[PDB]
Amino acid sequence: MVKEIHVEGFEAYSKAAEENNGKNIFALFCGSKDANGESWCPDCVTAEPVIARNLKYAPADSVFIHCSVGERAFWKDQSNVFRKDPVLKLKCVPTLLKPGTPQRLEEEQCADDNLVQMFFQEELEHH
Repeated sequence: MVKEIHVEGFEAYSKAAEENNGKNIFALFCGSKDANGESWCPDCVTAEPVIARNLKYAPADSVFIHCSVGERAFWKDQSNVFRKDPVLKLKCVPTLLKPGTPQRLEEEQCADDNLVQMFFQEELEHH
């Protein structure tokens, strides 16, 4: 099974990634949840169940960090750390990423079972 972590914001994400430095790290970046547990980001609401039922394809000794990037106002700021971070370089939420690899899925791709399986298996090709 995957070690699952849920954090709010870039600093909490950074701490989880550094504390799991040895492991195969997969990350999801999504809009923060309201008090009903729903992302402000419809594409994130859509992707959550597809990701949860594909987590089983992640390899042994894997960590999955679910990072809430903040509220919509914060996200829409093109200067925000997630977008400007030279490793993450987020274009959008949701993004599934294995940080430091081209293993990346964006937007509708995060709700695609075959793509999310390939992601967790590091089988996406970038021709």
